[PDB]
Amino acid sequence: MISFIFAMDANRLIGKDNDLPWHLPNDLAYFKKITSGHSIIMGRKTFESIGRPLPNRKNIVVTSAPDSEFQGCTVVSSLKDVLDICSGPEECFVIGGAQLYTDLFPYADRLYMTKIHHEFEGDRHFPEFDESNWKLVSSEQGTKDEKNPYDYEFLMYEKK
Ligand SMILES: NC(=O)c1ccc[n+]([C@@H]2O[C@H](COP(=O)([O-])OP(=O)(O)OC[C@H]3O[C@@H](n4cnc5c(N)ncnc54)[C@H](OP(=O)(O)O)[C@@H]3O)[C@@H](O)[C@H]2O)c1
Ligand SMILES: Nc1nc(=O)c2nc(CNc3ccc(C(=O)N[C@@H](CCC(=O)O)C(=O)O)cc3)cnc2[nH]1
Repeated sequence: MISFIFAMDANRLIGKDNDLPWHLPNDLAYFKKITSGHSIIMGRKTFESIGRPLPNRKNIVVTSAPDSEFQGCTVVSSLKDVLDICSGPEECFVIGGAQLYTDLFPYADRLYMTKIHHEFEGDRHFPEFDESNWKLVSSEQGTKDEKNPYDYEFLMYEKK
């Protein structure tokens, strides 16, 4: 099973200069809660943006690099390998970046979208998709506080 998790702004922005466009600590805490217990699948630039493997998850990096360059991870060279690893009932989380979200979109079963109601500047976007193909299963407004000073919400869609 393939689930996506991502945070995007009102213009579908996810990144700028190989980095996040904002700081939203409660959303990162949510990401940790959701992805705990699961293999996480990421592109090489997303791994480097994170900087070190995330704890308590199998970190799978899609890259042409040798395995030796990402020893704290499991390297695969093709998304075919991702589908083989992820086939069946056990849930993989695809954690970006734009290239994986776009190319793996037809194979996603679930979308865990943090929607930030703001427009930032940047250079990487989540792919357009027709929301009419999806059911909104859950929605929760994110805490707006001093550390998390946006209007944001945690949405989960499941494919029809
Ligand atoms: N807001 C969010 O939720 C969120 C989530 C994740 C990432 N981001 C942001 O997104 C940006 C990164 O996204 P991106 O699209 O530039 O990079 P990316 O998808 O993370 O990484 C691209 C690299 O991954 C490898 N790759 C990707 N698809 C491949 C495929 N099918 N087969 C083989 N290799 C493949 C290649 O590595 P090699 O060149 O090594 O072969 C490619 O150069 C950063 O700004 C990051 O902060 C945001
Ligand atoms: N909802 C969501 N928000 C994001 O910002 C996001 N970012 C990525 C890629 N970038 C990152 C950057 C940092 C961490 C990170 O440090 N996560 C820790 C957070 C621990 C905490 O803050 O409590 C982790 O253990 O998951 C994860 C992904 C992928 N999916 C996302 N999904």
